[PDB]
Parts: sequence; structure tokens; C-alpha cells
Amino acid sequence: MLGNLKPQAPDKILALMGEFGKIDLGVGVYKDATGHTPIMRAVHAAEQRMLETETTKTYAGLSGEPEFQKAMGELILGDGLKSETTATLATVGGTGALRQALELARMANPDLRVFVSDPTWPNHVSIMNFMGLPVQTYRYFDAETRGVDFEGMKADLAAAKKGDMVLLHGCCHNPTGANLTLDQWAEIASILEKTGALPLIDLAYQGFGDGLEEDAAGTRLIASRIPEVLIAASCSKNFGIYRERTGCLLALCADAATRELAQGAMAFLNRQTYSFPPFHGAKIVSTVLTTPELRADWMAELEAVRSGMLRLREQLAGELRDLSGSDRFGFVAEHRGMFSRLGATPEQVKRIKEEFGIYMVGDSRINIAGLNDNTIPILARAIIEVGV
Amino acid sequence: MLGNLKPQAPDKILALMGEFRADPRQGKIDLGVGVYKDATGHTPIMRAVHAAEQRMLETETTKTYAGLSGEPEFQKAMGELILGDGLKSETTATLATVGGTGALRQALELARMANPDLRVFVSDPTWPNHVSIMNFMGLPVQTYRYFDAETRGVDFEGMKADLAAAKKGDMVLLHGCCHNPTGANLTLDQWAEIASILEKTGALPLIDLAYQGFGDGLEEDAAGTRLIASRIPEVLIAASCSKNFGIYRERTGCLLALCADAATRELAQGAMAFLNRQTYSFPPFHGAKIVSTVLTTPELRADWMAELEAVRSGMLRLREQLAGELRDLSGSDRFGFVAEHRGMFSRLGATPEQVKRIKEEFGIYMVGDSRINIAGLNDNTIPILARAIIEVGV
Ligand SMILES: *Cc1c(COP(=O)(O)O)cnc(C)c1O
Ligand SMILES: *Cc1c(COP(=O)(O)O)cnc(C)c1O
Ligand SMILES: Cc1ccc(CCC(=O)O)cc1
Repeated sequence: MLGNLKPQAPDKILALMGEFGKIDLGVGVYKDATGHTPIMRAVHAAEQRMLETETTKTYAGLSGEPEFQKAMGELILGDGLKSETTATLATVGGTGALRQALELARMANPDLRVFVSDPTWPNHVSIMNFMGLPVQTYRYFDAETRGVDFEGMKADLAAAKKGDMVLLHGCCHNPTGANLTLDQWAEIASILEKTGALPLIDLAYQGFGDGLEEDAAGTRLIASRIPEVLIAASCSKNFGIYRERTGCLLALCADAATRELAQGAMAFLNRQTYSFPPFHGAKIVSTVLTTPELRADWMAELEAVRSGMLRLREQLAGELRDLSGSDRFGFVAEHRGMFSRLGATPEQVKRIKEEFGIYMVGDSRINIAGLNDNTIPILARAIIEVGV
Repeated sequence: MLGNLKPQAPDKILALMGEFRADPRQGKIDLGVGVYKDATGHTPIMRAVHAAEQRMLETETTKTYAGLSGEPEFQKAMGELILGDGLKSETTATLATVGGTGALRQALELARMANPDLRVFVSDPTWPNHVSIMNFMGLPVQTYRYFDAETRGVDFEGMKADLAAAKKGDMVLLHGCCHNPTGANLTLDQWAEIASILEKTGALPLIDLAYQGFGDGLEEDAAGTRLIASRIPEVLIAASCSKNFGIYRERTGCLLALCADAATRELAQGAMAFLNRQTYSFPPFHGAKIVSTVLTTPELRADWMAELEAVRSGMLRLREQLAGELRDLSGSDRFGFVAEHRGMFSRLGATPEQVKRIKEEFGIYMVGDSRINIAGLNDNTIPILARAIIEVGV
């Protein structure tokens, strides 16, 4: 029987790491000056305390622990957290949240379509394909200005209708790094309510753009305007606990009734997929979040990280500027997040890795965190020499 | 849109605890628990497990993305734990999963990919959760006789007769050991016969191995599974570390795809990694790392096997006592099956009416199908349960 298994397609980003003075600028993970992905001080302190307070490992909650559910809700929505109309579901990372979100939506509407940004995280499309959900794209990245073709985005979105779902990146757009402003978000919200399309927000990098609260701004705008919203958050990057697999699905509803429905459906989704969600990572998160001392050190460390990266974008931009006398590469400093699409053609991308030895995703996606003071000029030299 | 959501039934477990907790009875007993509880009513963290966690806290330097299919050390240690020396790596595909339930879900998904017209045969009865997952997927589910309500043992003739109806490509789900909920198990000779039936029909066996170590012992509990692996070329094994490692909440499981050849193993391994990827990208690391650490570290593995063995023996002594108490009271050996059953669960064969009389008259709670948790018994509760069973005319 198993011999009938057709060969499946692998993941592009992960494939790179396998195919790796080498310079890694692929996989979206934060790395420090010494090319290491550290464990955050507070996270280490949390685990340490956990190892001393936990007396049992029995089965816990099917939708995650109340402490995790409450902390995550507050972290994301701040004061916009209306417990009476919000359903929470602890998941296996942000990807697990996205999948669960799609499963929930399809249950509610068997004939749902999904609008995704051109471009967007590859893994978004693969999952939808696997599920057999019709995917449509809305213009987003402006290839010339490397910014956002907001004009086109609004036009395409206006074509959405009731029952359809729109996937938005709350901040730090993967893979472009091009992001919407609060003014743009308000306009998107008016489009959404006019069309009746359910928004699904992918919140994977809250804290890597402009700050914890500022990065949640757009999400909070949509949440205060649209009566029904879905938010799939990840604690992988902002808490540095990638391998723990922890995230959560937030279902914002209009009334308590619908809320109890969704909460029930969500708990059922977990039960039918793997019974209980993993406890360890979720415990670290709630511990950090509910312990003043721990939250403070986490906020500080995350701040240091996001600040360092911003310095790197400006440094690289400058290097390139001086290497061409032209600030064409200025968009680099304007982008926000961990990535930036350079705009180099596929042929150039491959040429750079084969001769220069710097590995970046096929669509010219570079992980800014991968650079450093001594590798920056080298990268700049490479892009300059290759530029057709 | 979400208003359309059809209300989903709760876990039921909650309702059970709701009844019990509401009961104002001083001496109320709960044999409906589904986890192991020691003498003091606690589900402790095993010594080796707490040791592994201490060791991990000191040696871990990063938490970046690890393996999509799981870690090599974990996959190997689990394969050796379940298949022993009989582990043929060249044809064995492994997938770290979110607990045993995730392993089952993935096994069913993989099988459906290989054969769309898949039909699954489940025992009568089986872990309710099995059917739930299948109904959810929309897979054809067929039942095969198993529990003999009159003797409390295996209705083997019925099992064989029904299994004979399996076609090539169908999936037959077998509990490797410690049958949940019944407690009635197959002997190695019955496993041998089952293997023959499986060869004849060409049905793919899916083995649910969640209690290795709670029956007669670690190696002993894997006996039936190892026989199947030797006779049949394609075998799917869904393993759980929740109970025998006591890491229920960490969600640690394993899916082993035994294939007829290396080429087929590559396909299975790729399709499994793909399946993990399309569900949640990467599997949970913490619990798996605890497992591989306990297993690869001599000193730890030793203490673990020692602790598991003590638990196993403790439950066996519990069964003996109960069977004895019941023998003295009944003046017969009808309840002898209590000592023959293995695992932490045992279905007594009491009807829902009798189950209700037991709760109302004696304050003893158990699952509606008369399934009890042996671990919940003790020197003080045993005399009570015995008295109850007999007084209700079971
Ligand atoms: C990181 C990320 C996720 C989630 O990753 P998990 O490891 O599953 O937490 C989801 N979407 C995007 C765009 C991401 O970058
Ligand atoms: C416990 C159990 C499982 C799976 O447990 P997980 O908690 O998902 O690891 C599977 N089958 C049976 C019969 C079980 O008792
Ligand atoms: C499957 C997967 C791929 C990548 C990532 C990290 C985010 C990225 O590199 O785009 C997570 C999961």
C-alpha cells in the first residue's frame, strides 16, 4: 500500500539550510553577533523555576491553560481584550494556529476562498493547497519601489465577498519586510466591513518591527472595527522558543453565544488532531508574562534585539549607498522586521550563492539578523558586483 | 460567519468530574480516572524524568528549529524500545508526533494518501477517541468482535470470523497491549493466528502501542507487536510516551512506518515529514528530548525501568487483592478475570443500570461502560468495590 505514496515537494526555506566563509541569510530565526540563536534570559529563568514548582505532568486543558490564554490575549489586544466574546486555543506553534484557523473557517463556511498577499509566506499556500481551499492573491509588494502597492491591494480586496477570508500579516511582512501604516490599516478595515470578508491575521513577529505595542496596533485597529476576527499568534520568535512549538488561535466574536460555539469547535479541533496541545512552551510564556520581574527583562532583551537589527539595516543601507553613490537601496532601511526582498533576479540569486557563497532565499529574501559589521561590506560587494 | 458553527459536544470527562465533585459524600470513590495515580492519589513525575529535565536545563544552549520529523536520537531510541534488535532501520520510517493521538491521526492520514478507498476495522469496543478521529476524517469504519461480555475475555472466534472480511488495502487497528477499555488481551499464540489472517487478507495492521510497560513488562508487552513486524512487510505503529514515561502533558508520541523496501521507506519518510509540516511544521521538542535522554543514559534508563516495574507490580498486586476479596465474598471464581486482565483498565461487565446503582448506593464512580482504573484502588477502597459489585448483582 505505502508504495503508492507520491513524492511530495519540500520546503524552499528549509531546503536552503540543508544546502548549507559561508554566510547564512535564509531561515527566519534571530541570530546574535556570534552567529548564535540564544535562549532569552527570562525564558531560562522561567524553565528553572518551572522545574522546581511543577509536581505533576498529568493531562491539562484541551484548549491550553487559562493563564496562557489570558496572557496571550492581553499581549496581543491590550485593553481591547473582551473576554466575553473571545475564544482562545493553545496550538502547536503559529503554523498549528494557522491550520486550526483554516479548519475552523471551513467548518463555518464550506465554500470559503482565501485571499493572500502577493507575495506571502510559502507555507501559507502549501497548507491551503493541502486542504484544497481556493487561493486568490491581492497585490501587495511594489517590485519597483520595494514598498507596498497599496493602490492595487485595495482594488483587489474590494473584490472579496461575504464568507471569503483575507490573510494579513499583523506586522513584519514575511518575505518582503514592506509594511502597512496605521492610516493604511484603517482603510483596509473599511474595505473589510464593506465586503463582509473575515480577516485572518498572522502575528508571528510582534516585537521585531517598531515595538511590542506598536506592532500590535494594526491588529487592534481591525479588532475594534470588525466584529469577527481570527488571529494566529506565534511565540516562536519573540520568545525565542522555536522548538517548543507554542502559539495560540484567537477567535474574536460578536456575542457570547457565538463565542461558546467557536470555543467548543476549537477544542474539538485539537481533540481530533492530537488530543492536548504541548504544555512546556506555553508555560514558559505565561510565567514570563505574569511575573513582573520576568516580563520586564524579556521586554528589555527583545528591545535590544529589535534595536540591534535596525542598526544593521541602516549600516547595510549605508554600505551600499557608498558603493554606488546612489541610494537605490534605501528601501532596506525603510523595511521593518527580519527580512527584506532585495529584488535581485533568480539568476542573480543563484550566482551570488554559487560564487560569493552567501545563501539567501530564491526570491532574494535576506535575514537581516544574519548580517554583522564584518559580513555587511562583503554582502554589499556581492550584490554590487552581481547587479545586472 | 462563525455563527454557523454546529455546536460540538464536550469531552465528557468534565461532566464525570462535575458529578463526582458535586457529590457531598464523605467516602466517594473515583475509578473513572484515566491516568495513573499513586497511593496518595497523585500522578508524580518519574525520577528519571525530573533528572533528564535538570540535565537539559544545564546543557541546552539554543532553542532554534530542530528536526521536522523529530530528532535522530529520539527516533532511534523509540524504535529500539519498541522493536528491539529486530529494528531494520533501512526500511523503518519514523515520525516524532504530538503524543500518541497525533501518531494515530498521522497514520490514518498517511494511509489515506496511499489508498483513498481505505476502510478501518476497530475492535468492539475500542478507545472511543479512535472512532471520533475517523468519523471526523470521514473514513469508513467497521467493527470486529473482541470483548466477551459473559467471560470478560477475548471472543477470539468472533474476532477471526469478522477480520476474515478485511480486504487488501483495509486497515486493521490492534492495541499492542493493555487493551483500553477492556483489559482483556491476546496471547502470543492468538497474535500468531492474527498475523496469518493479516497475511491472507493483505490488510495493513495499525498498532496502537500506548501502554508498553504496564502489562507484563517492557519486552513482554512488545511481544505481539514484534511478531506482527516479523510476519507482515508493511506495519504502522502509533506509540505513546505519555503513560509509561508519565509525561502526559508534554505530548510525546511516535509513528513508525515499517516498509517492504528502502525505496518505499523514503517515500513514507518524505510523506510523513510533509504531514507534520502541513499540520504544525515542527513537532514538540521538550518531551521527546526527555525520553531520548532517559533512554540513552544508562543510569537514567535503569532508574526508569525500575520505577515503571514497581508501578506495574503494584497494580498487579492490586488486581490480585480485588480478585481475592471478590472470591471470598462471592464463594466463586466468576470475577477471576480481574487478575487475568492486564493494564490499568478493566471493564467489569456491569450494565449502565448497575453502574448507576453502584454510584447511587455506594458513591463509587466509574465510566458508564463499567470501566475501572485499577490504580484508583487501595487497601481501603477494595473491600468497598467488592461489596458493591456483589450487592448490585453483577
Ligand atoms: C514564524 C512564522 C510562523 C509560525 O512559525 P511557528 O514556528 O509555527 O511558530 C507563521 N507565519 C509566519 C509568516 C512566520 O514567519
Ligand atoms: C493514552 C492512549 C493513547 C494516546 O495518548 P496520547 O496522550 O495522545 O499520547 C492512545 N491510545 C490509547 C488506547 C490510549 O490509552
Ligand atoms: C516550515 C517553516 C519554515 C520556516 C519557518 C521560519 C520562518 C521563515 O523562515 O519564513 C518556520 C517554519
